[PDB]
Order: sequence, then structure tokens, then C-alpha cells
Amino acid sequence: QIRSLCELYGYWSGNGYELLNNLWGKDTATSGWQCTYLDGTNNGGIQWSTAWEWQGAPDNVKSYPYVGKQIQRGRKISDINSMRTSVSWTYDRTDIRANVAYDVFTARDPDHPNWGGDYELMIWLARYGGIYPIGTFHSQVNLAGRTWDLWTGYNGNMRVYSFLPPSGDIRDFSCDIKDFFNYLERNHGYPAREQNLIVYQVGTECFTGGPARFTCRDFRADLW
Repeated sequence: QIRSLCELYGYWSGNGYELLNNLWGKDTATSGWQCTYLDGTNNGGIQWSTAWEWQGAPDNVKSYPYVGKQIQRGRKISDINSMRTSVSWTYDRTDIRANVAYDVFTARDPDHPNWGGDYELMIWLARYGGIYPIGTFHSQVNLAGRTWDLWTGYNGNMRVYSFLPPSGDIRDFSCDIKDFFNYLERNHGYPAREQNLIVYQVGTECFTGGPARFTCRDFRADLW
């Protein structure tokens, strides 16, 4: 690894991307740790991984290490034409409580801190060990060439829209996240014209299990 980010909130940024050993929920764990590794920044993308093991509180996320696309504040979702992204990843085992997911926050306050927003849009690419997303099942939606189970709910005052694979995982994926926002704008009244993009990330929410290792073979994210 080019960088080993094993400290709590260990951080790297470069080439318009950032990486965080985002162990935000660790104080619910009774044992374990996790490190995030920068493996490369080849071909306009990021290659990274995270190794971990956690015990305690199986319904509590301990971490969401992520790679994020750095963005300038104040971009209204309605004025973002495209958020094309691709990811290739593996997990070394699936007998864990964890997901792989894109995470996007938006807020009417363009200066909202990066830990949340008014809305959260997740696109899950894995759902291991019996975990659930926030909220309840809403409906199925056809986007990005796939069918998704959309779940909706709230985390505090933040409305959360999570698009889940009905079955299995998606280890090689590409989409335009604007398709997901557009769907929400049309059918869910998502107020894209007044929401600003806050974060644009992919990573893995880790609940319990391990030792496990998530390998992101490649990640790329653009927006226009």
C-alpha cells in the first residue's frame, strides 16, 4: 500500500479524491479495529482496500471507510447533469455483516458538514449477513440496467433513500447517479432544485464479523 490509514479518521487526499478510515461508530464495538489502505491512483481512478474485524452491537455500523470525490460546495443537484461512476470490488468473504454502497448527502445549506445532510441517497452493491438499510421497503425501481429494491426512512431529520440489489451482490458496477436523483425528483418529490451536493462516496459499511477485507480494484467518479 502507498498509504496505510489505520488511525481513527486517518485521511488522504489527492487527484481530486479523498480516502477516510471512517470508523464513526466504533464506540459501539466491544473489540476490533480497521485500517484503510490506499493501493494506487492509477488511470484516473483510485484503488484502495480496507481490512477489519468488529464485535458487538450487530445492528450498529462501526464504520464506513470510503473513497470520495472532492467537490466544490453549492452545486444544486438540478444543475448537475451527470454523476457517472464505476467501481470494481471484491470482499474476501461474505459471512459478515456489512455492505458495499455509494453514499451521497445533499442539503439545502450548501455548507452543511460532510457527516450528513437533508437527504441521503445510497446505492448498495452488497448486503451481507442479514443487515437492513434504514427504513422500510418502498417499491422496485429500474435504473442503471438493474432492478432495485428502494428502501426509505429517516435518520434523525435526514430522509434516506437506499437502492438495494434484490439478490446477490454487484462487484462490477457503473451508473450515473443523476438517474437515481432524477427518479427521486420525479416520483418522490425530491427537491433537487434546492439541494446542494455534500458528499459523493463509495465504501463499505461494516457492522460485525471478520477478519474481512474489502478490495476496491478500481473506483472512478465524475460529475458534470
